[PDB]
Amino acid sequence: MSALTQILIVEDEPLIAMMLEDFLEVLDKTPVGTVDTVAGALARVEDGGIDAAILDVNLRGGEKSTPVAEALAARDIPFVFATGGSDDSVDSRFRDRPVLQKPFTMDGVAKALAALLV
Repeated sequence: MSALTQILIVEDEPLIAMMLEDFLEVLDKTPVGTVDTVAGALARVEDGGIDAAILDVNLRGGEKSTPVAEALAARDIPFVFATGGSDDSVDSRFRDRPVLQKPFTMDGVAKALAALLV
């Protein structure tokens, strides 16, 4: 198998969550789990065995959520952010890193997954 197939997703919108699960399966990867709270994201990242993960700027209740992506930097795990028509308030501390936003094509997610190496 490839060096990158186990991927976690973190979203609070139904569409962006199911679209990311579909794109991993067609890339022969594996959506190993999905969560909508940061305590669930900290519980999933601690399980280990994950190759990369995706994270929205805010979860349910609109509360800020970066305790995991700071942990992905400590675990040297690659990461992508997620934004929207009003969730694009991503911190400049991660604007040097890839971010998915509005609905995307097969090439749009491949662009972010390539930035995990670039």
